Amino acid sequence: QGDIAALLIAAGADVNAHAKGAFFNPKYQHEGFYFGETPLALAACTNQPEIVQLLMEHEQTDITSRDSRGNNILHALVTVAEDFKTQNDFVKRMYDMILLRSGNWELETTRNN
Amino acid sequence: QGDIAALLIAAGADVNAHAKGAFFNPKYQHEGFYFGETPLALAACTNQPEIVQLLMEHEQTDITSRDSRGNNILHALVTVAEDFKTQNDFVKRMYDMILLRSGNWELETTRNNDGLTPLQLAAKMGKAEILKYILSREIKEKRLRSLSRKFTDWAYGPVSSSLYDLTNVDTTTDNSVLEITVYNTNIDNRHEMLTLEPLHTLLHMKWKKFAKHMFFLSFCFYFFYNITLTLVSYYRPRGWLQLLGRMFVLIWAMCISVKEGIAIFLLRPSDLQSILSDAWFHFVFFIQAVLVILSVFLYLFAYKEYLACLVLAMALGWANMLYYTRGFQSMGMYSVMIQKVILHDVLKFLFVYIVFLLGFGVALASLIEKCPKDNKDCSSYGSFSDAVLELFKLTIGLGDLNIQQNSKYPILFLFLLITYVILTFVLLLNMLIALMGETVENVSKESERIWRLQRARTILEFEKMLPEWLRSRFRMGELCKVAEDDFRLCLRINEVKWTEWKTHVSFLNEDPGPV
Amino acid sequence: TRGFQSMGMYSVMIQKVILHDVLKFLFVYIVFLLGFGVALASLIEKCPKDNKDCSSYGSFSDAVLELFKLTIGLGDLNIQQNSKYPILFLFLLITYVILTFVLLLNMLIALMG
Ligand code: NA
Repeated sequence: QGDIAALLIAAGADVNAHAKGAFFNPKYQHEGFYFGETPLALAACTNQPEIVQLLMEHEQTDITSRDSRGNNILHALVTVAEDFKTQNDFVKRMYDMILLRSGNWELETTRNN
Repeated sequence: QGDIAALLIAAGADVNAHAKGAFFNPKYQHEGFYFGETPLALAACTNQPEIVQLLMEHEQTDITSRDSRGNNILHALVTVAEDFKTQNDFVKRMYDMILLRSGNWELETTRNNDGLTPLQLAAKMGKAEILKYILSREIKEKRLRSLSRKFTDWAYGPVSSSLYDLTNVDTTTDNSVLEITVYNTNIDNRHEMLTLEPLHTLLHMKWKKFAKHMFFLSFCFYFFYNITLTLVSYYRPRGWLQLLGRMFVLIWAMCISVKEGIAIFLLRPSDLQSILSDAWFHFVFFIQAVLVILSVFLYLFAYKEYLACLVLAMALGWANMLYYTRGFQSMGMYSVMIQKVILHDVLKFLFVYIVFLLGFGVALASLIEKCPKDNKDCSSYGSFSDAVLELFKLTIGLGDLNIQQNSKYPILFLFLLITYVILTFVLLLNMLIALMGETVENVSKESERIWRLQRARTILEFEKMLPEWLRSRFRMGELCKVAEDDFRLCLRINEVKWTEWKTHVSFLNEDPGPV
Repeated sequence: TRGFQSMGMYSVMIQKVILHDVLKFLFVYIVFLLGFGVALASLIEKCPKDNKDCSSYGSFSDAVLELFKLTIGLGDLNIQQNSKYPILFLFLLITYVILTFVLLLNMLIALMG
C-alpha cells in the first residue's frame, strides 16, 4: 500500500523501526521470512521501488542501520536474492538503486556480526 | 445455435430432458458420444459457456440431476475431460463456472451408481488436469469460500503457507483419491498424478513417520530370514541351541505365504503388464516362500528332491533383495531401470540369440564324424547338447577355440563358427548395449516418478497392516477454515514465490507466525 | 592429471562415473555373486575317496571365485560338476550369466553414457 504508507510517514511514522520478532528472524526458511527487519529493507526485498525511493528521500531514514544480525540494507538484499528463474533480477536492480542513493563506500564496506 | 436455443427455452422447452438413447450412452468410444444426456451437460462438454450460463440462470434447470449412470454435471465433465494437447482446458474452466454457480457441496459430494464422487472419478479415470485443479482449488471471491480445497492460512510477502483439504484424500476413508491413484491398473499416468501438491506431500509425510521404520524392519526380518535359511542349507548334514533359528525360517515362510496369498487375491491381476508392474514381487516372494514349505514337506518324506527346492529358495531369496532397493532414490531409480532394460532389450535380445545358438548348434553338430575306436573324444561338438555348450562358452569368452574338430568339412565347419561369432559376439552382443542406451535416456527422465509410484504402493500396504489403534500418525487436526462450523483435516505446505507480488486479502489468520 | 584440460576433465569424469554408476553396479553384482555362490555350492556332493577334486564348486569361497572368473571371461566353463542336480546347477549358472554378463555388465555401459 504505497499510498497508505506515504501518508503514514508524513504523519510521523518511525522509518527506522526494527522488527526483531522471532518470525522476522526465523531459524529456518519455512516458519518465517527474513528481510532485514526494517521498513527500508522490507520494500527493497518485496520489489517495491516506489516505497524505497520515498523512504530513501526521507531525512530521518538511516540507510546504514544494522539489524540484530548486524546486516545492513545491502546484506539483507544478498540473503534475499535468489536465482533468475525464481526472482526477476529485482534485487540486483534494487541493490544498484539503494547504493547509488547513498553514494558512499561506508554501506558497501560494512561488516555484520 | 445459442440464439435458437435461447428462444426455445423461453417457449417452454424442457431443460431437464434426459437423452437415455443408446448413442448417448455407448459401450465404446467410437459408436457414440457420452456427455451426461442432459442439455446443461451437453453445452458444458461442447465448450459452450454462453448456453451453460443461460441454462444455469433458468429456474427450472436441475443442476444436481443424475443420469442413468448416476452421474451429475460434474461427473460428466470428468469423463469428457482429456489431456491439454487434446482439449484446450475448457472442461477445467467449465467445471469451475458450474460449481461456483451452484455454490454448495451437494454437487461435489454426489456419488454415482459406482459410488464415486467427481473428485474420486478423476483419480479413477486418471484425469490429472481435473484432479490437479480440484485438489489445489482456491476461490478468491467472497460469499463462497468453503467450496475451496486449498486455503492459505497466512501470508507475509513471498513466504506463504497453504492448507490442502484431506477430508476425501487420505487413508482414513474407505475409498479415497490417494488409494485409487496408487492401486489403479486401468491408467498409465499414476506417476504423473502423484506429483500433485497434496498427493506428493501426503506420501512424503507418512513415509518418514511409520513407513520408513517398517520398511527397514521388514528388510531386517527378511535379511535374517535368508541368512538363517542359507546357513542351515549350506551347513547341512551329509542343534539344541540353533533350533530356534531353523524354526524361524519355517514360521516366517508361512507368514510370507499367507500374506502374499491374500495380497495377490485382493489385487485381481488381469493384464500381463500388471503382473510385471504391480505384482512381480508379490509372486517371487510367494514362490520363494512356498519352495521352503515344499522343501520341508519333502524333507519329512522319503523324497530327496527337497534339496533342489531348497537351493531354488536360496537363489530366489537373495534375488528378491532388489525389492528393498526402493526407499533410496539412487537405488530405487536403478531398480526401475533394470525392469525396463530386461523387458525392452534383454528379453528381446535373448529370443534372437537362442535362435542363432540353437540354429547353429544343430548345424555344427551335423557335420561331425564318429570318433575312431582309439580316441573317443575326437570332437567337442559330439552332439547337439555339446555343440550348444561350446557355442555358449564361445559367446561368453570361456575355454579355448579348437577348430581341429572331427568334421568332414572343416572349412564349412569353420565358416559357421565365424558366422556365429559375427552374428552374436559382433552383432547381437554389441547392439544390446547401444539399444539399452536409447531406453536409458527415455527412462532416466521419468524413472524418478516410477520409483515413487512403486514406493507409494509400499506405503499404503504398510499402513493397511496397522491395526485399528495406533493411528495417531495422521496429519494436522481440525482447522476452522470457515466460521460456519467448517473444520477439515488439512496438510500444511509452505511455498515461496517472488513472481506475482499480490496483496493478501484471502487469508485465514492475520498473524503470519505459526502457532 | 589436473592442470591439463584434457586430463583434468577426464579425471572428474571418473569420479562421477564411480559414484553414480560403478558403486551402484557393484552393490547389485555382489548380491547376485554371493546369492548364487551359496546356491551353487549347496547342491554339490562330497568328492569320492578316489578323486578329491571332483567339483570346482567345493565350498562357498570356491563357488564365488568360479563365478567371478566367469564374469571376467577367464578359465574354462566345466558344467560336469559333482552336483546331484546337474540340470538345476546349470540352470543357476545360465541365470547368473544372463543377470551379470548380459544384464548388469551391459547396462553399466549404457548408464554411464
Ligand atoms: Na576368455
